[PDB]
Amino acid sequence: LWNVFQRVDKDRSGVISDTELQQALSNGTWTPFNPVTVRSIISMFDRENKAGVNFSEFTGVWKYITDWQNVFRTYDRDNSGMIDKNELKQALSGYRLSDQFHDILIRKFDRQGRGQIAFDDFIQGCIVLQRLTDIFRRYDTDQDGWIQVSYEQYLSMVFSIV
Amino acid sequence: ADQSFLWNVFQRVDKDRSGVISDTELQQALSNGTWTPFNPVTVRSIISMFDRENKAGVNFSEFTGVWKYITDWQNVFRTYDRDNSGMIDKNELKQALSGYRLSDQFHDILIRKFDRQGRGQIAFDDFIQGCIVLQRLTDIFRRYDTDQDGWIQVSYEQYLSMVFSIV
Ligand SMILES: [Ca+2]
Ligand SMILES: [Ca+2]
Ligand SMILES: [Ca+2]
Ligand SMILES: [Ca+2]
Ligand SMILES: [Ca+2]
Ligand SMILES: [Ca+2]
Repeated sequence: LWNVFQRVDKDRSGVISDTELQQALSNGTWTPFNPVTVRSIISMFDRENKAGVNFSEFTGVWKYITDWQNVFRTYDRDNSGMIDKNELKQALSGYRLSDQFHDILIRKFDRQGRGQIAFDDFIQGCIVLQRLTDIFRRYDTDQDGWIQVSYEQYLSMVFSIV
Repeated sequence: ADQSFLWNVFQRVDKDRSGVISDTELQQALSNGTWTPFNPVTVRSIISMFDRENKAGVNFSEFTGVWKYITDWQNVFRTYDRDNSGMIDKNELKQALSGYRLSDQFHDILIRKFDRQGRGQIAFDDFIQGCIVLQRLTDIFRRYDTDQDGWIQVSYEQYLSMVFSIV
């Protein structure tokens, strides 16, 4: 791990920045790992609001990304290195989502634009879905799948998301 | 033709002379009456509204849209800042946002949400920000509130679609 951390710390400054974390990562493509995802992950582990991670926080970041990669690999059952619609259907089977909705999700998080989902966009869409579903559940106390909300509640709800 | 004096404004802002005003260039050119830099999120949104090339920036031809847009906001802002103190308070905010028919206390929620100076008033950049977000969120709400009683009822998947429209 130590050895891995120094390698990522390009300028040897003892703190891994966004840029540095991004260049250590591959989305399986010719494009950069999504800088929005790099930053969500860093702010999860950085406790001194400094847009960076030191070694002990980096052990947390690295475990987390490697665990996501394990998930990605588990469901990419043709080893194509992209999650296609039916693989996503497997991956999200615990959400009880319709076929039509998986297309919407792909449209939304697929940055490559070919109707498949790369590792970075996989992480992004999974975390967004998860955050949103939890916020939804705060309203759906009777777990019937429907909510009824006033204009003011709705706004506050969006203010709580983003 | 066309416009000589806007060109000067453009070059001052375009410090690197790349021919494109970036996010940071625009932010450094803009003032909020404060020592904290102009809301970077507000800057990015304005750039996104006028950029037709997806280059994270605006060229001269788009910048005349930017100049007009920011200037129009200055006028709306100076209009509701009735005492010309350079911040908008609850009382002023209530006047600005009449047409929304928002409850009294919701105004405090808006102030907390968007005032980054933490004094209970809203500077010019944070004012644009909340108004942009309010109008955008409201149009999305109106789409779902076909009858306009102020209520929506959505499924989980509809809820997710609606949030995807916004985020
Ligand atoms: Ca470093
Ligand atoms: Ca696959
Ligand atoms: Ca319910
Ligand atoms: Ca420039
Ligand atoms: Ca005032
Ligand atoms: Ca309604």
